[PDB]
Amino acid sequence: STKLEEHLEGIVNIFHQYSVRKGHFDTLSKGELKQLLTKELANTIKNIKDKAVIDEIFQGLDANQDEQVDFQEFISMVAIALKAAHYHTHK
Amino acid sequence: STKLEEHLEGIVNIFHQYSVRKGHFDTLSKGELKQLLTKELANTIKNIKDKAVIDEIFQGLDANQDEQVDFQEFISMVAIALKAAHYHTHK
Ligand code: NA
Ligand code: NA
Repeated sequence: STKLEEHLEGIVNIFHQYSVRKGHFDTLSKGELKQLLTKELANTIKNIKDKAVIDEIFQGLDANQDEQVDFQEFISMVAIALKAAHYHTHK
Repeated sequence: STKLEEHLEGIVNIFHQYSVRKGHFDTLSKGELKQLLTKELANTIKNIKDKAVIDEIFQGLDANQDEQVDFQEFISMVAIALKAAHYHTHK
């Protein structure tokens, strides 16, 4: 595989470690997504200087905590958080 | 960093290796994105059973080949191809 594909493989696997926990095996609730981001992007989130960004994301997840989201929506949200962090994923 | 963060770091770096080549440092043309995907997702693409999916993504990139796309959009496109491959990125 390419480097990109190896990285994606790893992300796919992590997403599914969360999505299999309840209900349909490859979606998770917005409530569950909030937990995932909180733990798995802990350093990225601390690196976001404007705290309204995750405030807003999490407020949206809270507003529809039982709505299901797929990999594509997960990675979209991750990309938002990444950009807000200036792409800083390190402690 | 978490394992998710390490993987995301890798992906950020690869995107920017492409975006720095021409024009604006953090975007690339849809034509350049087609090259990026063709090379860096080569195995994933071969893994897509429905060839109308990548033909269609590529149609859009050819149609609007001079439009600039950012990291968020790159991620979105990668997610579409990945889904179509049932998340298989290995040869
Ligand atoms: Na689930
Ligand atoms: Na560029």
